[PDB]
Amino acid sequence: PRGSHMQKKSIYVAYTGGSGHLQRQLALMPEFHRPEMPDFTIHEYTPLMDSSDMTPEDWQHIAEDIKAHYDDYDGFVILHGTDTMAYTASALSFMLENLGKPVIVTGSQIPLAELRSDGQINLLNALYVAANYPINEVTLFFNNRLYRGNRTTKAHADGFDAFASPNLPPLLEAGIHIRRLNTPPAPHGEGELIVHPITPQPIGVVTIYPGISADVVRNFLRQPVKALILRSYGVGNAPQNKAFLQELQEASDRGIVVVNLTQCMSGKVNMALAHAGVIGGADMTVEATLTKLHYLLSQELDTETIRKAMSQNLRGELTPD
Amino acid sequence: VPRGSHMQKKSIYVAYTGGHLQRQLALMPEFHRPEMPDFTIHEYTPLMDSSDMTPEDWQHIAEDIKAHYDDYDGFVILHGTDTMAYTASALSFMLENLGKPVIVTGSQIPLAELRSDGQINLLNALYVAANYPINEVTLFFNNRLYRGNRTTKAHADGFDAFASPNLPPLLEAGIHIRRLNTPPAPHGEGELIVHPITPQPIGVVTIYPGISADVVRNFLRQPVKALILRSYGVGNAPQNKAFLQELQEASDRGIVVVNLTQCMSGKVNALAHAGVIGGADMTVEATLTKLHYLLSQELDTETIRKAMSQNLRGELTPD
Amino acid sequence: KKSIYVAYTGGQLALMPEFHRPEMPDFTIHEYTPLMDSSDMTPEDWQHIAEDIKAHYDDYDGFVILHGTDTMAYTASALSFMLENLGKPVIVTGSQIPLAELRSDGQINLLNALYVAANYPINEVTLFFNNRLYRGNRTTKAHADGFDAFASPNLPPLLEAGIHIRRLNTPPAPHGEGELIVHPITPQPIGVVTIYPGISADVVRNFLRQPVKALILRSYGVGNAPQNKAFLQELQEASDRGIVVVNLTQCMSGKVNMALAHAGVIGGADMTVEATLTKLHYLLSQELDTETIRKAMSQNLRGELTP
Amino acid sequence: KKSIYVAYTGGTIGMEFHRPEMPDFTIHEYTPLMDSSDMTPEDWQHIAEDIKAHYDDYDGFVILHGTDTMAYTASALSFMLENLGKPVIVTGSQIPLAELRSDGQINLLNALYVAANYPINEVTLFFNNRLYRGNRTTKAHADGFDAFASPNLPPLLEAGIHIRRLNTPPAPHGEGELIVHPITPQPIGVVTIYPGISADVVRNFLRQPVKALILRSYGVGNAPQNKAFLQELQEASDRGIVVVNLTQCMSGKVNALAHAGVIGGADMTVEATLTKLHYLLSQELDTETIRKAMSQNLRGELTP
Ligand SMILES: NC(=O)C[C@H](N)C(=O)O
Ligand SMILES: NC(=O)C[C@H](N)C(=O)O
Ligand SMILES: NC(=O)C[C@H](N)C(=O)O
Ligand SMILES: NC(=O)C[C@H](N)C(=O)O
Ligand SMILES: N[C@@H](CC(=O)O)C(=O)O
Ligand SMILES: N[C@@H](CC(=O)O)C(=O)O
Ligand SMILES: N[C@@H](CC(=O)O)C(=O)O
Ligand SMILES: [Cl-]
Ligand SMILES: [Cl-]
Ligand SMILES: [Cl-]
Ligand SMILES: [Cl-]
Repeated sequence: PRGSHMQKKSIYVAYTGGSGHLQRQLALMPEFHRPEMPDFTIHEYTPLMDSSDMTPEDWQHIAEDIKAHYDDYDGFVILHGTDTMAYTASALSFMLENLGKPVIVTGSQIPLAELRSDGQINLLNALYVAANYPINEVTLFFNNRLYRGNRTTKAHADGFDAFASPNLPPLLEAGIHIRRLNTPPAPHGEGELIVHPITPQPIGVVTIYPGISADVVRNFLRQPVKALILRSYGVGNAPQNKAFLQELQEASDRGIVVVNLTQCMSGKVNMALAHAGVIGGADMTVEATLTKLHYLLSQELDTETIRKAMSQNLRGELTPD
Repeated sequence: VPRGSHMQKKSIYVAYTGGHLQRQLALMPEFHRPEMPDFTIHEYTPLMDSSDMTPEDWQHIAEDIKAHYDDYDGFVILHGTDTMAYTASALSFMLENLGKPVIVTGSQIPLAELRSDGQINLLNALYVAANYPINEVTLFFNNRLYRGNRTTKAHADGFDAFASPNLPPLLEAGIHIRRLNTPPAPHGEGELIVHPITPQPIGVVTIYPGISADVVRNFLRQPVKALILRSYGVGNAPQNKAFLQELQEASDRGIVVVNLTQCMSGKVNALAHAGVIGGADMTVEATLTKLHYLLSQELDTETIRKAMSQNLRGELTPD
Repeated sequence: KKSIYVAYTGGQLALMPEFHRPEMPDFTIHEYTPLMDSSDMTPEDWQHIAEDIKAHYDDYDGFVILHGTDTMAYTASALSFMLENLGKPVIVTGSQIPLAELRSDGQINLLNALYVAANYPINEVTLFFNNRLYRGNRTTKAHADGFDAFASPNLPPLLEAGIHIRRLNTPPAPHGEGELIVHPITPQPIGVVTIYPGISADVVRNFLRQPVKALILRSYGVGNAPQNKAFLQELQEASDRGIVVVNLTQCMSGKVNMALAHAGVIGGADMTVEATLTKLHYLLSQELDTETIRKAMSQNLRGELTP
Repeated sequence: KKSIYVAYTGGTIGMEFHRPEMPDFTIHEYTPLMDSSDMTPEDWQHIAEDIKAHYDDYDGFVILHGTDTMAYTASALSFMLENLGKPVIVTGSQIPLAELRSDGQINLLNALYVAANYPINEVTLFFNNRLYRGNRTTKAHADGFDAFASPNLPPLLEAGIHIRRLNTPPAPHGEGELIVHPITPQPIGVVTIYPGISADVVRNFLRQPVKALILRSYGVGNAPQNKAFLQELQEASDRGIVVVNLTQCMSGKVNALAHAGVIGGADMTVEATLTKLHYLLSQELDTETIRKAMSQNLRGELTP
């Protein structure tokens, strides 16, 4: 949407990490205080966190912070470390039902306090976008592009273009003008914001590679697994090993949700593993699939319902057949 | 990329590992023109879907190249796409004193099917092997020749299936074949030496929020001599004491722990004090195969750790 | 089983068994006489092709135009305007390497064009190259030596080919329903002026002799030229004499957003030179007054510009 | 501590910096300040002579410039400056520094930082985290922050968390005292080849006022073989006019027209070719020497 510019918006900034130094730095930067910029309020988290140290509880914290302040602001910017920004953006998309205001995750590759920082520009753009292009999704702003949150990954560890959306175009691109792209809408509810709990869930993340043993699937099966993510080859292939397919069939028998993804940057799983109870994850990222599992396992649903929900497009994270 | 002489008719050996072909090729005139090298196809028995490959299969192919080395001018390895990058990476370490091209290629669509990329990937690989005899294990796909141990299958559904995220291509094909100025890998001299491999239990942990110290403990049970960590960004992992202790325990037991980025591109830069070795800008495919190579040698733990961070074959960018 | 007409205009198949496979549509090839290097094409050649499609329209399910790459984007662009109410796909394609030469891309672009025309029909003049289908009047030859020879700078492709073929969510062109209309053209003198440091009023003055009905300006950025008083006056003198003067960007991508406007100059939005030139040949060939032509140039007729 | 000279010539940009990691810098605001769309070749001269005056007293040079003709200026400076021993970096912004979301501050900060810490002794163009060879650039994207491209050459340097020099082959590079070549007005035409072009266009440029003609031809340098066209081109060369054939395409290399006197410009941009012509026409060289020099790699502008 191209939102109206008639009244001065108020944006809430959840400074999660990524004391008082940010807020003072922004005070000192005139760009942030111009007439064309929305008003904003910073909530600095205590303690501030390196995003590498994040757990699902942290997603919950942030979602509760949004719900607390929802009626009081026009939009939300989540300032976050880059390392797991994509996991947080993906988690929020599932947790937040009936979301009728923009939530934009952003941050920087270089600290605001350093030289050549991208923080100023990413945060300025996020605020301006949240105020003027109020897309009702959890999104991620980086390097002049706004992405669907649950479509992103950090693709480039050293680049300012750190984030990609390998299976979906950006929602918006910033140049001389801000351009909205033809990207199709996610499913949308109606009424007041509902936060669905995401709790800790033991989920294993198996990379498929030559020489991987059945012992891996057997080892996960011992306890730390209610779900298992397979990063398989290409369009979702794995070794045809009888013991391997046995241990997977066994897993699904014990009520473990086994989800097949591609280890590739882009592409779509096309489903043998299906006969072993494995569910296809279509073109979902690991970040979307991990958080979607956390979401569903923490909800009031049985194993069959979770399995079916995993291949369904819930929030724009997957492209239906 | 050397621009090799055209003056005489080359002979290329084709290892058809998997991924009827010979009859199809007999039936395609382009493969038999005067400008094309002569070629000889060894069809493997059985043919393999590359998804079913194990390190033993890398060994088999390396022995195949060694057996036929003196007899041909170059080698094209026809291979399934799913694990092409692991095979290409494995060969780069296993072959030392490589004085002839070895080019891995295949297709996203079968030669028999409609709209196949097989004809053009194989035609180009043969032509390149004959005329641009780069002495490395390379991977040809979709008009680019890549350093093998720099590749991954990045695009599951695209004809541009392979990328080389941390190194430009060695060569690009258009109206003209253009060799790029990518710096050369380290090179030995004399007859080809195959460094063999034997099975090595290696874990691949992905770092993701909520991952516990009980994960590293789990790998430390029976099936692990090395652990690869797919860490965040420039090599970051949870810094909680339980996690860092499990890692130090692992290294105290002689497990080689190597820190990579889970990101498509970039370079890894705490964990060090816990015995974790940085894998710089290496792919999982390079790192996994490098470990298979190094662990199969009679090398002490300290030597393997050191060698992991060293550029042995062009797979990493030194400081 | 679909049947595709192939116009081989210039820019063997029996010796390749893939083309005759059961999955392929039926196709017929008409070899043109003479066969032409696309560098040699005149606007009348666009007419010959348009009329050839017209003759064959009712009897085939789609159309493939085999064409040299040098001016393929001009032909695609022209056909888009000349064909109105198009109800079947017309796909222009070719090769960077001659079919007779090694490593040729000709066979695979043709097979793809045939397959796509049959199985994923899009009722527009399109250009297929290197696994992508582009809107014809958004194209240019951007890469003289590459197999990815063509780009569509201001519009995503309409379709992409991998293991599967995927239609993209690219916004449709304004599309008329009804009987196919084929608009003939007649020769029109049009000049193309590139804006560059040290350009003189003389250039614009020269075109104002006797050989010009329209002038295309390839100006800087979003449509700027030096503010030289003599230059501006020559441009005003151009429009006074009924010459249609259209401002484009010389840049590969972007949108003109304009003075020149005071001098009678019309903004061409994000139109390529190829779309602008052919659109001018189209409009000038009709029974339209100068003011109606000037208005229509800035309107989106066939998906060639973004309003 | 390094000291960088900044020539503020004008442009969009003008319509952390003093922190301890930054080099010292001095800004000279030109009078008048110019929209780069208004630039004439004599303005290249004023800039080259400004760099000449300040050369000895600074470690690097940053040229602040409008984007519309930045690539023409960068290209010109590369020919006019010979034996360059310090970095000259041209940059600017798509959004005025006064406007919101401006790229001005970050392009300038980067250009200053790069000139000081990663010096490359070439006329370069810095934009959107990349440093390009000046005479290989074009403004490719009118509306984008990634405004500039270098279609036939990779960038020389890229900035991320770290700044890295890339393995781009160096330009031919003279050692010795800096030589600054003045230029003088030269009438040059630029002809685009397109279907339905007439011999009259070439005939008109042969009216009185042209010393050179640049052809933007198809593909690898083709044009229609119209007898009248080919004859007018030949007449132009007979009159001593330098006719150079370029590709109208964004990338690639030019490879009867030759029989008509036309010189192949290889993979040179229009910007490089035009300015190279201004340079060579301004020196005291035979038409034949000029014709030969046009196809030679003088400053890294073409691939031999
Ligand atoms: N973010 C992603 O999931 C990228 C890729 N599919 C991976 O397995 O890591
Ligand atoms: N091939 C690769 O290693 C890509 C990426 N670094 C990953 O962890 O999967
Ligand atoms: N095809 C094009 O028109 C590209 C660009 N606008 C040019 O002036 O050449
Ligand atoms: N800068 C350039 O020269 C791009 C392209 N060769 C053109 O003719 O416009
Ligand atoms: N490791 C840091 C990187 C950063 O954002 O500065 C984080 O993601 O929290
Ligand atoms: N799964 C197949 C894919 C292919 O190459 O066709 C393989 O890797 O062998
Ligand atoms: N010069 C040729 C190039 C080709 O298409 O093969 C043409 O455009 O007609
Ligand atoms: Cl990176
Ligand atoms: Cl893909
Ligand atoms: Cl090219
Ligand atoms: Cl643009």
